[PDB]
Amino acid sequence: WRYGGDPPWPRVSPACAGRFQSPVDIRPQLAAFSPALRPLELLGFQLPPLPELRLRNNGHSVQLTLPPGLEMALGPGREYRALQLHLHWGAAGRPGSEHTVEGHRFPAEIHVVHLSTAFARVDEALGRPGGLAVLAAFLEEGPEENSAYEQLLSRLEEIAEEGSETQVPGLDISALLPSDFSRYFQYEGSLTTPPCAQGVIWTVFNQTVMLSAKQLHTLSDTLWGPGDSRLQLNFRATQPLNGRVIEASFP
Amino acid sequence: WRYGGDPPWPRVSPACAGRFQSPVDIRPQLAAFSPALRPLELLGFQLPPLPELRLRNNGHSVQLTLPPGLEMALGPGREYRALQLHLHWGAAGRPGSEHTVEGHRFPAEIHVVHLSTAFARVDEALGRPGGLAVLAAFLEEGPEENSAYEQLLSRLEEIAEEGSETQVPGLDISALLPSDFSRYFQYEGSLTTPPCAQGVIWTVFNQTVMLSAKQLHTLSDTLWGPGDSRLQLNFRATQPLNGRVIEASFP
Ligand SMILES: COC(=O)CCCNC(=O)c1cc(S(N)(=O)=O)c(Cl)cc1SC1CCCCC1
Ligand SMILES: COC(=O)CCCNC(=O)c1cc(S(N)(=O)=O)c(Cl)cc1SC1CCCCC1
Ligand SMILES: [Zn+2]
Ligand SMILES: [Zn+2]
Repeated sequence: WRYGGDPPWPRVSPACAGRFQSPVDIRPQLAAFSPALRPLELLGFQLPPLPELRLRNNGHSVQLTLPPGLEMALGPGREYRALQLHLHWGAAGRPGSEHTVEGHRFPAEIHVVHLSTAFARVDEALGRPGGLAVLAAFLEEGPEENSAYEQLLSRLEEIAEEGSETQVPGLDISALLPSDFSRYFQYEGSLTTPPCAQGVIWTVFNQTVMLSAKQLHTLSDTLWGPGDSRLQLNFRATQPLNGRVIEASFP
Repeated sequence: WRYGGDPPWPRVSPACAGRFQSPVDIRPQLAAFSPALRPLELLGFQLPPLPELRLRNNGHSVQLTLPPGLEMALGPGREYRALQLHLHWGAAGRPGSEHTVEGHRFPAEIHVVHLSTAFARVDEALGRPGGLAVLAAFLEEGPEENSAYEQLLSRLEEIAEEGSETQVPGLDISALLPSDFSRYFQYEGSLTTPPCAQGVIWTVFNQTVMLSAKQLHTLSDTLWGPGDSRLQLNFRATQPLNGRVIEASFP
């Protein structure tokens, strides 16, 4: 499978033709205020420098594999373990976030992919209700170098080639996310890549993460993907809600 | 295991001492309204008179085995199949519902136990989030004989003995439930019997169902449990919410 051509994703995975797919366009005025949505809780996300983590150009994204003991709760009794994070981005003067807001596409988007603690392995969780939870934040331009992101972005040159990887010191993984864990949208969707399995709980933060113009340029670019092609515009088109209601932790 | 058969359930089954157990006290004023909770969809519940259904005294309840094809949705793409329904009840003028509302215990409670269509087997669903969903309705005293409930109560004589069972004509299972499928409380908890597994989605109807005093007396007076004891007060004590917010489908 790849972005921007064949095979059709449903030939790869029938679930890529499901009714309830991600990403979606968030229209905050059609969002449902639910005060049952409490602030997210992250434990164990502040890692020591050793052991190191693996950072990989997989030809679809840059992926950081997370070690055991990163605990995330969507609320009381809704418990997850973090597996990995990866990024979606565009190209020189083209935004490449997956999710959109009132049709606006942000420069880039981070995904932190988690597994329900009721499941030992991802493949057991795929297609199961609440089996996987993703935390999603938009990356936008700010005036400062983002030092947390600099630790990954400063290493993309080393992994320019499709299928290459490097080791990086442990860092504060939660510094890659917005500081505001209270304001977010939540809906039920799918993986945005094959096999596009449904039953995924998507949390999208109100607050965006700020990178320098240079940092956003580094992210788009530096990596190469399938063939002699640049790894850019690695986002799936917006998918219809098809009767789903996005909830919001705020009115 | 037994109801008030001290020693306590946590020895038989230490999941019974989990943080997120059922049942709970519903306090409507503290419930979170989410306009995302849509009306329950129950299709295939209008059963023909043939085939017959197994009705059984298991010494903990009377249980009706439900056939394939009873489809239920809690939301878009969130589907279930009904497996069985069973009742919880009191004694000679002592109420026996499992959920309470602001401390009010109701005379009885019907539970309709469903299996998520993302799970082949109940034993894969036990302990997983949303694996099982129960529809729960309160049984109150009203002036009239309940038609739907007569079909089950009229047959308890035949199975008064722990372990006994009979075939009963098909019936409209949906007729056992309240009027308004748009008005319910919802939270996540556990089986209210051993093994007390967590991840059960509980839906409790706002509106009740009315049975005659003769009918309520029949329910609690006709059946025998373990030992030479009456099958009565077959309900678990109220469990703490521990931070879980109960949701409501209505402002
Ligand atoms: C060698 O090339 C690849 O591995 C491509 C896989 C890219 N997909 C993911 O890493 C991924 C993305 C999401 S997303 N964008 O919806 O947040 C999620 Cl939720 C999970 C995974 S990993 C999954 C994909 C294959 C089946 C099990 C592991
Ligand atoms: C057959 O008698 C027994 O010994 C086991 C106790 C019966 N319990 C249930 O039937 C039961 C009750 C609920 S409840 N009160 O929370 O709604 C639920 Cl959700 C499921 C079951 S059946 C389940 C229990 C053990 C594993 C197989 C199926
Ligand atoms: Zn992603
Ligand atoms: Zn029950």
